[PDB]
Amino acid sequence: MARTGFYTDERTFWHATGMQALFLPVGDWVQPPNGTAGADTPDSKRRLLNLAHASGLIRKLTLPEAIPATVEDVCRVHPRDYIDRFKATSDAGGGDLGHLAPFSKGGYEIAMLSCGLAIAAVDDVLSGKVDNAYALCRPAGHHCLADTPMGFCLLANIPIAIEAAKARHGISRVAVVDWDVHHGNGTQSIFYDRADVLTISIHQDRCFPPGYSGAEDRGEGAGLGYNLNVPLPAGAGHDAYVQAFDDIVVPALDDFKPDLIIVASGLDANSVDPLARMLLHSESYRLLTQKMLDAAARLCGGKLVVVHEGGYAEAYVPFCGHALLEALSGERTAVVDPVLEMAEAWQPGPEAAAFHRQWIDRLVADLGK
Amino acid sequence: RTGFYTDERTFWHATGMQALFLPVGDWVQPPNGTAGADTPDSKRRLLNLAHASGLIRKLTLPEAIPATVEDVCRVHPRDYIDRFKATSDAGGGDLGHLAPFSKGGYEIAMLSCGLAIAAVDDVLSGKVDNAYALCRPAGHHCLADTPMGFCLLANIPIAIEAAKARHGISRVAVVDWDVHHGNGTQSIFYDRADVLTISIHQDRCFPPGYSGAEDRGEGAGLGYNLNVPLPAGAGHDAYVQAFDDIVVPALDDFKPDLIIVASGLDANSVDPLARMLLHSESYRLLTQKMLDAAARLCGGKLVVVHEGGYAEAYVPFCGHALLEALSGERTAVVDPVLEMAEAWQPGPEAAAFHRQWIDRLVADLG
Amino acid sequence: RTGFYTDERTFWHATGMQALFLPVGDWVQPPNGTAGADTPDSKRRLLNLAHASGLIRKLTLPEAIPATVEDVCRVHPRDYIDRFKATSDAGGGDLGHLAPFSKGGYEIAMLSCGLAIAAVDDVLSGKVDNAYALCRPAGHHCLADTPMGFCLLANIPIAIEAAKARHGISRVAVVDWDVHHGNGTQSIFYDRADVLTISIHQDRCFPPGYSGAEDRGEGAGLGYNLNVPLPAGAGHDAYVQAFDDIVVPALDDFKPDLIIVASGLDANSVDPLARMLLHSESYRLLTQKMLDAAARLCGGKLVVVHEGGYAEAYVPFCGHALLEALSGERTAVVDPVLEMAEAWQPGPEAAAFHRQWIDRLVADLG
Amino acid sequence: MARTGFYTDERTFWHATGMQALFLPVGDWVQPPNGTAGADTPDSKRRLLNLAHASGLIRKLTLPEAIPATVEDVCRVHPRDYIDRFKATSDAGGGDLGHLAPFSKGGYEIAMLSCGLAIAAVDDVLSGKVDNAYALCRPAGHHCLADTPMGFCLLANIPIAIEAAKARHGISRVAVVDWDVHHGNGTQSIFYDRADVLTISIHQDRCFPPGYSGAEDRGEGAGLGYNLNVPLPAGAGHDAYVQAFDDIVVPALDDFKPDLIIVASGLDANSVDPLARMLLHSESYRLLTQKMLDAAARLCGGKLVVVHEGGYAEAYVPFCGHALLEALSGERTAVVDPVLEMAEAWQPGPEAAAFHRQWIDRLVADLG
Ligand SMILES: CCCCCCCC(=O)O
Ligand SMILES: CCCCCCCC(=O)O
Ligand SMILES: CCCCCCCC(=O)O
Ligand SMILES: CCCCCCCC(=O)O
Ligand SMILES: [K+]
Ligand SMILES: [K+]
Ligand SMILES: [K+]
Ligand SMILES: [K+]
Ligand SMILES: [K+]
Ligand SMILES: [K+]
Ligand SMILES: [K+]
Ligand SMILES: [K+]
Ligand SMILES: [K+]
Ligand SMILES: [K+]
Ligand SMILES: [Zn+2]
Ligand SMILES: [Zn+2]
Ligand SMILES: [Zn+2]
Ligand SMILES: [Zn+2]
Repeated sequence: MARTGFYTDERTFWHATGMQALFLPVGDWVQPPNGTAGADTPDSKRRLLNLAHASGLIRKLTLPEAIPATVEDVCRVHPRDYIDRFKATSDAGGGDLGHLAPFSKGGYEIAMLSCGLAIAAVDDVLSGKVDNAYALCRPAGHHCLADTPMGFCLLANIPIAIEAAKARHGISRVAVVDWDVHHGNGTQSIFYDRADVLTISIHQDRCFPPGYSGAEDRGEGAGLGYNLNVPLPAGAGHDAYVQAFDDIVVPALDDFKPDLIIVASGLDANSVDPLARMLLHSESYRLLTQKMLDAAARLCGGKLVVVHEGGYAEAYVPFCGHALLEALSGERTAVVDPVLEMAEAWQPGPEAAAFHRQWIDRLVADLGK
Repeated sequence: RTGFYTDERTFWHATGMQALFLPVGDWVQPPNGTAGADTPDSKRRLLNLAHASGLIRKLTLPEAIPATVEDVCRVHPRDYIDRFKATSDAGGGDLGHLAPFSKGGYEIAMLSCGLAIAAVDDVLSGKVDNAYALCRPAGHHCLADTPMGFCLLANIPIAIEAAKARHGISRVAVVDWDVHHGNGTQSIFYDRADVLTISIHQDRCFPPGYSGAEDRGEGAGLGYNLNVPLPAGAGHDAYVQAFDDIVVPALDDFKPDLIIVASGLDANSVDPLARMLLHSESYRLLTQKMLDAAARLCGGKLVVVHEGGYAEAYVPFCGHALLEALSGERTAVVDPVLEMAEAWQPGPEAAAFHRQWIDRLVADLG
Repeated sequence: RTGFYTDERTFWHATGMQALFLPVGDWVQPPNGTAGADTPDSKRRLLNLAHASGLIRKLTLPEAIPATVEDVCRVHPRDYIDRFKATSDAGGGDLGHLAPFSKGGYEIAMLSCGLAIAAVDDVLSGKVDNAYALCRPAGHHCLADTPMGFCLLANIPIAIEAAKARHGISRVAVVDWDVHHGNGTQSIFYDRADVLTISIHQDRCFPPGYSGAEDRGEGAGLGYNLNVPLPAGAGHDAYVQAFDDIVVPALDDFKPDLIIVASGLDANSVDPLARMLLHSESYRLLTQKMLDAAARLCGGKLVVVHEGGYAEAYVPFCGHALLEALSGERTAVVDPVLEMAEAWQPGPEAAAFHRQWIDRLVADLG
Repeated sequence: MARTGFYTDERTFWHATGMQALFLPVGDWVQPPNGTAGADTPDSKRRLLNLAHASGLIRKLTLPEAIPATVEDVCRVHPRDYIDRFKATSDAGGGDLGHLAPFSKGGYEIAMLSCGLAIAAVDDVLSGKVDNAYALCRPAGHHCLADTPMGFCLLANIPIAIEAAKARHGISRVAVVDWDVHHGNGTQSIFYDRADVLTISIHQDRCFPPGYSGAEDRGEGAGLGYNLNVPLPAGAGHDAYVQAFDDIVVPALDDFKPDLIIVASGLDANSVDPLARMLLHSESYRLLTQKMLDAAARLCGGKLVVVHEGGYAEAYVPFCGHALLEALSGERTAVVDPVLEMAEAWQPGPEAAAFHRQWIDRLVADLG
């Protein structure tokens, strides 16, 4: 089988965004929460790992102990001035150096560690240590610009791991498939004029960054044709996503011939996420991972790396990620999703489904069909 | 004069140890934070903001008086009420489909129901011009013999049958803009022409898989039930068009003597239990559409009854703009989500699909 | 008539992301539940229980009047107040020792203080016979220029100084039965004989390591400060003897024109921030001692001001019985812990020890 | 000090007592909690393991996979009828079959799992796979009677582990030192007429079971002299516990000559626990662990097993248990207890200290 590496560190759950009601700073008209503070909560990620323990799936993976990102690693993407300001704010108690990117004292070390998980997953897959990998990163990365953190991302996890890999393995072509429900503006920005990294984002139309769709932003200069935005209307679900993957994502991968596929895996397109309006369920994520596994076996020797990003529904994220992990490792457990049959009843009916198919066919046509 | 019907103990109702709406055990790990989905704070926080803004001081807050056994038995069989009380006395349970409650939840449900009775009664007797009943537990999914979907008693139907007994009211219209289908209201009045039941809801959401546009009543009630399913991901302009093209015309045709809104706030843009895109100004505007209809059709007699709403951070701003509109007051509250939620709204291609969807609903109505 | 002074926004003060009182970072993992130790609910649940019992119906609730900067500057230097406001605008912080606050904590601290000002004002003016101010943030650890121990303004000192300016009251006694030493009150009036400051507190608890029996005032204030430290693990009978043999005799000798009690409820038997064994009826009986003293010494003028109290589940029953005595009102509330808390009380050998300890304090007072 | 087994399972953190405010059942006058429900909360135990991970301590220990207790196991202590009703209620959604022992659907499986942690820890120490062991038990066990669960204890973890050891190794003499702040009434009861298990309990006088002190309850029959209660007054702290251990607990162990020492380790005597009134701090638990390590080394070839019981301060329990684990494993980390200085300042002064010493002097005198 594909021995799957699972990259996690306890301290990633000790990152805390501060006293917010969901994503809202307390202060003014926003009453502080009486329960868990924040939206990126520790349990919105730890509960996935908890469920993988309870099912026994965790014992079927290998869990290496990753070293943190070094300053040299992260400075292949970020300017040292950002990194120095980040560390100094963190040493002094935390803050927010960007757009909705709050952190607490010592958040700098936890982000370097989070980043180390994605570096390690990429490094170990390229070295053959494992056949494929899942990095349970927290804080996430796919919104972080070179000099600006945003949307709960403090470092550019996947870009940093890619740049390390080019330095240590000389890898020529990398494709990033971002199915976190929000646009991967960070990844898009960092490689926008580069043709060696193909950046694909599937995301809810206009959600985050608010108002942005991006299907005509396809790259610049040498990177023209190497960025691919797939916005999908709010309220799209399982059949829409798999059509998008069959008709856009997978052919673009086939065209590009990567030497490595990386999934920026947010789980926030799930049917009860507060931070988006999509209708994916656990089996959606199993099937999308299988398409990525098949593509990687066909294109780059099974070299597939999944890097956790967003996902905010503490009760349902575990089941979506666990089905993903089952696919990735080719293992099956006794876990049954208690929401699955309701999520299937919830899916768009025939009138909405023809609209999603019309919407995706136009994206295809607009790309040169 | 706006009356505001609330009682501290509606916040003491507790659905038990669920992760969101998932009963714990087997593969569901217990929540480390607040248990459940219908949490006390997902309703209390609206009242807290009405206090913090000074709005609540411009409203009249009468003391709650629970529904009686006689009140609730106008709708429910005595056997259900009896099993409910006995299960509650022995520590709680669930007598339906996703309707859990704890010890003493029976009395809290009778108290919650009483808020709706009194809101309707006081408006009909002109003690106040309109009214808002902060019900918890909610009511619009509860069937005559079966509680459902966090609804233990049929709050609005009980209030209506009380109104018929106490005031002899002839025509009532219920407009249910909670994001789930008002199956409880629909069923209880399905064969009656004196109560027009309107439900605007996310297509196929709860009850799961139900759309319902063809279900327009039976017998004497044929033509007096009106389901308006909207697709997941619909937002402000879709709801406005549905009210302009379906809901408000249906009211003008029916000529009610009282309008009740079953007001869930769970169509809000960050709610976990639906996929819709309404924001606080949506609720302000739909409330003004009901105020206008009430002034036009029944001397301004409007009652708003709280049902769902599960985003504890954003529900308060939606319901507070509703309350401003209802009271005709205007506070300093600024919705910190409004700009982003407006940015989130469906773009042209999605907006065209919503408009085509609603146009077809209108057409199907003959 | 008992006036009850409270405002929704006092429950919006947040101390930030701490596990209990431990700032997050380094080896302290963020809490998954409610953050902090001075949590909103550790105070709001007292108000909730008084609504649920009907007791709140029997009291008068004046609208809150925030403290003015002129009020607070009768105790604090203006520079402190300006730095406090600027730090709160910039998003909060901590300007003292264990006194964190979030953005907007300045306004809420000013509100909280206005509750104690008003409660004292309305009793002196005869609008109510006695009063309870549900202050949050608390006040009695705050120094003139240094906030401490969750206390951002010196609520009771400010209230006293407003009272001297508006009414010219001559003699005020403050009885501090919060379980921590009232070091703020002690320091502010230490060289003054017009305010007698008494503090009963767990030996060495907060400020840590302080006992203080020999600290009796200075200059004209000599003999007008009275510390009563009590060993960890003392309970109902120990406190009763301390009040009978020390506190009440000191009130008799002093002849106050007003009694104010700084009532933290953190000496209760399950509080995390102290080791004492008081129960709900302990607070009812200690309030009756203060009521009888006030009746006998100053025409029944008694103000109770909320300080600390951190056991969310049990603080409501302690404060509710206090309010019952304060108002002379009966409810059906029953403390479901009382029998157990009575069984937990120190046995005979410990009780002889507590009696010997208190006898020594009596003797040392000369 | 040694190669230390650490016995934990993720599902022990999935046991939920239900919708209580602290230990008070919601309903009537008790308002539901908005934060974490209950007193025995998952995090009041998990946070110890989380810190042992974050410190790197976990990487120096051995973590065997969990082996649940079998029904045969638990029925060496409990009548099968109790176990079957427990199973039937757990399947039907949970309940409470005793006194303050509530549980949710599937709580039976998790109690069987938790018990297995103690069984395996004892087994592995006796068979020599590890020199000492820590069992992160949840639910706890030391209040559970043979037919009556109580005080958040659904199975008699430590008794069941001792009877398994007897059945599998023939062990003659076991001492249990219960320093959980509450009386170990379950262990006392099960072994009350037996001379082969010396049961020692140090606890807050009159705390739980409420009103109970127990110094004069020394066993019966063949068990006379083989149960030892050390009630301590509420408000006792570090120096009182030290004296109790030097003057009573360690002398008892030396007379009894155990072949195995089991510590029932609740951490609820820490200085901020809601469910007791004691003033222990992290270094108290380190030193008490050293005392038991030295007794195990002198009396039974270092065979020492520490079984988690109570502990309810989710912010401070981790530092107390982490210093415990440092002593058990003999591994140092960079963990610094942020509360320690203050808790030292909190400790009883000279007048209360003299009361605690004469109290303990009185207990020693009554022994004989
Ligand atoms: C403004 C709220 C939108 C979510 C921001 C973080 C998105 C992500 O998880 O990638
Ligand atoms: C999604 C499963 C539960 C839905 C309950 C709907 C209750 C409401 O109308 O607020
Ligand atoms: C860090 C020690 C906690 C004690 C501070 C609380 C003060 C009070 O409630 O009066
Ligand atoms: C009711 C207060 C005490 C609860 C009993 C649990 C004691 C323990 O942790 O052993
Ligand atoms: K690119
Ligand atoms: K994306
Ligand atoms: K209804
Ligand atoms: K509806
Ligand atoms: K009808
Ligand atoms: K003071
Ligand atoms: K005091
Ligand atoms: K003085
Ligand atoms: K004990
Ligand atoms: K024995
Ligand atoms: Zn996302
Ligand atoms: Zn709803
Ligand atoms: Zn205090
Ligand atoms: Zn205990």
